[PDB]
Amino acid sequence: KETAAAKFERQHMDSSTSAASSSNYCNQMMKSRNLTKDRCKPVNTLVHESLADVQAVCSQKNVACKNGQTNCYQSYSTMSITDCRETGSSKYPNCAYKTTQANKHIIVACEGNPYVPVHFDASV
Repeated sequence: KETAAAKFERQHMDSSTSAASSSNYCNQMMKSRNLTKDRCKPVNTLVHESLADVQAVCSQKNVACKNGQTNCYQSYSTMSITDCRETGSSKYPNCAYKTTQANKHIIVACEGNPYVPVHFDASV
């Protein structure tokens, strides 16, 4: 079984680029990060900053999570991110995603020792 921290890395980390290259970035990334294996993950955000920078958020602004839990943190600075969301023409096994690049604050849920990101809650 994949650890929560490892799952967060696979789903939400892409430090290899400064920002979404093209409109096909999401189709490519959602497939390579295995998020279209048995079904198309409807929504997924990828962060284009170093793993260290994202992990550091767990020691930044403590804020409420959408679900009410209090283990969420909002990055002090904005970060390059890409939101990947299924389009209307998307239908397994032919997943299709819209790529939306943005520079905003990220909010992640943290847990464990080390205290690292285990969920991507939202971006602001």
